[PDB]
Amino acid sequence: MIIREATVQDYYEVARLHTQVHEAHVKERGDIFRSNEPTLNPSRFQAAVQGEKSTVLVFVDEREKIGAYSVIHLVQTPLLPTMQQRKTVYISDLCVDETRRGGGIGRLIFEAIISYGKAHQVDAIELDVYDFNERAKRFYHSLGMRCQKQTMELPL
Amino acid sequence: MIIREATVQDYYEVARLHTQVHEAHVKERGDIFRSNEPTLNPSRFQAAVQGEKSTVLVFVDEREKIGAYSVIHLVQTPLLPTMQQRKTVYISDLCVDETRRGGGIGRLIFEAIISYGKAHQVDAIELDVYDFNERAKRFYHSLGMRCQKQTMELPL
Repeated sequence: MIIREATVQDYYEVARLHTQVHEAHVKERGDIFRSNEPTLNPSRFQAAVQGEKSTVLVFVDEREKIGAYSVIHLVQTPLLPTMQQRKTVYISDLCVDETRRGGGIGRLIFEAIISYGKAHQVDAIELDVYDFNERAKRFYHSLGMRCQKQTMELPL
Repeated sequence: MIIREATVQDYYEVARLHTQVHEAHVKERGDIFRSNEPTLNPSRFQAAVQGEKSTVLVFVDEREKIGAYSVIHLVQTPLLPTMQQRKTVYISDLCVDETRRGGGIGRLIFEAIISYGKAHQVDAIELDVYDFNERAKRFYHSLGMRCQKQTMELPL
């Protein structure tokens, strides 16, 4: 129905969506991620909502239920001797309810992030995604995103 | 041929190697990287050499030139509600002289990094590499490294 900015009163619905994605990461990379109740710290959520450079978006359906959310950050680095000045929207979180994928919700949310980025005349949108996460990768790829760089690892 | 810790007196030889890698990145991703003379800040080099958690290694051979260097960091994150405790060696820089490729130098340097990681009983060695850099990616893969996660981008 609509995409709006979240408020602090959206914590419980957002936190539930956060747990779906977090537990999937715990399952695949338990060497890095740990289970907890809650998985979303409400103080961290409050800071994201009220932060100067961060924005929390939610997709709300016709029944006033939150179906997806995203957290984004306006990032600016100045001109340096060896690095260009750069302005980006960084997506730290984007979760679509597990039972509501394939309904176009994720694309709608991403289009809102694009609109925001253009309004702020940013150079690019960026995010980070784990290699095991084929669902996320195919999603971002289908929307035109491409790999900039990667973290490589060798367990000892 | 030896691998030893660098000192501040190794600045110029190391800076030259840093420049080779940096200008390759300027050429391929000039949207992010910028040319400068020098590309390696000597105050930053000194801090890396003398840093509590950083180590700079150099490969010296043939009498008596530096053919490669690397900068590594001991990284420790504590147990958190949603993240496991983790200890790693992060490689922030690794440059083998362009003119000295195909001589087993990169592997020798990496083996010394592995030894360090083992002495410090770390969980993994990690690094970041740009997607355009097929040579570095293939080389790191040939050492057994694998993609953990990636940064994706969409220019606007």
